[PDB]
Amino acid sequence: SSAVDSKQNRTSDFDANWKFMLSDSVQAQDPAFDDSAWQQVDLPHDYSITQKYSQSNEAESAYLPGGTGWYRKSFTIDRDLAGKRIAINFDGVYMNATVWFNGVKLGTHPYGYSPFSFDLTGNAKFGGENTIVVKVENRLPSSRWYSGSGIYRDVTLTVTDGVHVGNNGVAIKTPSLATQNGGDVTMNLTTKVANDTEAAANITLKQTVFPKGGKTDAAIGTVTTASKSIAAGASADVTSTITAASPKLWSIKNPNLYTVRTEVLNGGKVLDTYDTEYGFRWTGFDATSGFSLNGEKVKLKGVSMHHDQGSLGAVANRRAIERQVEILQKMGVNSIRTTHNPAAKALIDVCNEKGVLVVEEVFDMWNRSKNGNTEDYGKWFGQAIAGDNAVLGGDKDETWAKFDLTSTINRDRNAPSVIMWSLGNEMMEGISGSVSGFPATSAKLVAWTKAADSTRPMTYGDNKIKANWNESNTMGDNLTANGGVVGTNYSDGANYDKIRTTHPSWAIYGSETASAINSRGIYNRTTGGAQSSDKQLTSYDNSAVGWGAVASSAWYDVVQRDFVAGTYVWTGFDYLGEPTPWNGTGSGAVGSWPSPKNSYFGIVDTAGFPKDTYYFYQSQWNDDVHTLHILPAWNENVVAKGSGNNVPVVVYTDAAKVKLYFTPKGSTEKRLIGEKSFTKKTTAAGYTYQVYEGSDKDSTAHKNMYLTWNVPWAEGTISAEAYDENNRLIPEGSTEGNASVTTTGKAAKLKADADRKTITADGKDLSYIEVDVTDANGHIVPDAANRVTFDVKGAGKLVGVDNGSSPDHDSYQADNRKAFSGKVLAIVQSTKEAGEITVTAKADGLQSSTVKIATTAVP
Ligand SMILES: [Ca+2]
Ligand SMILES: [Ca+2]
Repeated sequence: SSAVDSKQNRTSDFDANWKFMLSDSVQAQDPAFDDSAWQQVDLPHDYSITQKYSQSNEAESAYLPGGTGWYRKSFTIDRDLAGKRIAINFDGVYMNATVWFNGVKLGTHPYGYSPFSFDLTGNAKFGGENTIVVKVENRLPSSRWYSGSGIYRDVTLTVTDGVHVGNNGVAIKTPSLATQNGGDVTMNLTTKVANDTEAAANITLKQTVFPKGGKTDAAIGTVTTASKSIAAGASADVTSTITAASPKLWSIKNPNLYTVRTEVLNGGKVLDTYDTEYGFRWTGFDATSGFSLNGEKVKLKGVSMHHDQGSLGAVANRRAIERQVEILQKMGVNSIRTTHNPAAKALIDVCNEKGVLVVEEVFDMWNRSKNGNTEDYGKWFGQAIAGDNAVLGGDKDETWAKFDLTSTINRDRNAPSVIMWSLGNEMMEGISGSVSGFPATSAKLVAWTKAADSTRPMTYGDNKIKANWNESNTMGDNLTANGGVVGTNYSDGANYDKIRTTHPSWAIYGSETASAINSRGIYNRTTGGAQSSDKQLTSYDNSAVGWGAVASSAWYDVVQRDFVAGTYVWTGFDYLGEPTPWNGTGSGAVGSWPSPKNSYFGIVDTAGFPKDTYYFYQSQWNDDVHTLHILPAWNENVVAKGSGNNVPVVVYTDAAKVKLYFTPKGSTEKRLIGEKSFTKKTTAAGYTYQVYEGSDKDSTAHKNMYLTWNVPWAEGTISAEAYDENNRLIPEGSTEGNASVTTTGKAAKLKADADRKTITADGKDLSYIEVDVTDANGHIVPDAANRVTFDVKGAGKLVGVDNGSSPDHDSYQADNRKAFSGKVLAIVQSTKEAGEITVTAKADGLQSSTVKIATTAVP
């Protein structure tokens, strides 16, 4: 049905018009197979997210099954592509993929998170029908979190001349950028050029550096290489040097991007044009003062993020990924750790574009499986690639670990947002057997990485450093000896200091921190940290796992110490699976079924709705915004009254002074409860933070990074006024967060809002419709759980509904879902023809709400 011709881009979108079927028995690799009855889907696609929860599955992977899925796509290849090279590129398939083309088996790929490709040229039927087939075998159990199943990332097709730049074939280095910044910058490039024709070729390269999206006349540097002869069927590595004239640096505030264009010439005619995205920047990790970007000290205010996208499952939709980054940026995040596996390229694209530093992790476990997951990557880590396996992307001369590592580095080596390669996470946690071989495995991975990309330091997240394991010491030394950075998981202040004293050569950071566990909007108790009867957790920041720490504690220990370059809070968003403290590593329901099925670690829930601690972090991290946030909500049936009718009231703010007022119900006269002022601390490197040092300060130091009042319960409004350092009042309404909580009536109406009122009509783009359950005056009912039904009309489709509630087993693909803590989310996707999307949210006894979304055709 689809068509491939000579007028398409060198690399083109191949997502459309696939056939899919779930089956553990069918054998559909033959072109003549009858798939006319199969379901038609556009990639990316997750076939785990549509199946039912089952008690016989595992809690850590969200009780959802995997299974064997088949993808088939029939397409014509035009006559005029004969003599051209064709390859198919997968950015990710989870997992155990097998690829046939026209009935011929090309190879396999085990790992579910690394990119790979296959050459199709040798089996292509030029001027005829062709059939690509992908078998996906996600056998449970393979994951400590929800993985999803299928082709959950973009697929592309690459068509080139016989002489062409190789796949991911250009490497860029600027080794003297730190001292050349502002003048001429030396660029050293290495380009892989393949000659896949029957004749020798004498090729030259013309390479040009110019602003992304601009014209070549705005170039700041160019080189043409001397002619190099490349025999038929051979390849050459062509080195070149470009002097770039005062390039604009890439930074968090100004992520300036450039296109580095390579043209392959033979006989004066351009045979192939290959572009790579680039940014000029350098980093540094100092053992005493931490991280710097472009010579400026910067604190790594980071979060860990799993790959899935909430109700969409594992599908790496670009808008969903971008919305995650946007919400994190508003919190003050400047860095993401891709725990614990390579990101989708789309995430790398967004971070390049938006100015977010990426610590890209490649592996969770190494050669030993975790948590009884007999099908995880540890089964493949140390195995070799079969001689008849034509899979492409990385080095094939050793093990899958080396393949998937180098394949990820090859894809992202030029991305300015990527600052570190993380080689593993808690590699010796949750396993069986001796750990004595792990230093040598670590040193092996370090050697591969240094040879694959010398420009970035490598790292990992080790939680055994705080246990002072001999192996962790040996591995941290080898990291340091190779220019790497040591990441410690779940250290506290005392252990940070112990590392600094015991291993003074190490540059360290908190690779995984906090792991606080909270639900959104739960206030009838201030305690947590363990299973409850209502399958939810308090929203107060008094709840964390036994090996973790509350948010204020894990940040207080980091912000004080300049030698702790930063933190990667677990996690920025909730993710499916690992529903700790209702977690389960084997099969069976945890607690009363239906059991919690997604995480509680997230600062933001799966639907993108922030929890209260979001604004604590925002008060600590976001220097472009003022925060003023109050918890709890002020309804009697949701507050936690200690005897005396006192409710603990917490204020998250970056202001210098806060005055707390109470206005009795229907009074319009506010009465002052009291004021508190923060003390400004300044570290040796120049970082600043605020702590409360009043006479009534909390006995626990880190809890003084915010403000607490005891307020007797009474119907009305709790409001707050913020003042800056000069005592000028911070204007009301200009702060982020709830500066006032009011006793609400019962639910009366719905309030729907599309985050983007116009989206692209490409069948991919999304609009997120946040719906609130409010009373007659528009106040969100804090505990409302009304079932909301979504009617979607026009040039769009409902693709997900969500509320973030872990024990809610209602289908993500239904048109209805209960609200949780007053909110529910609908996700609509455009079609491929412009028009209008009409979405109506309704519920029994409530006033409906309607949003309209325009969709614009692709230019
Ligand atoms: Ca398991
Ligand atoms: Ca601020």
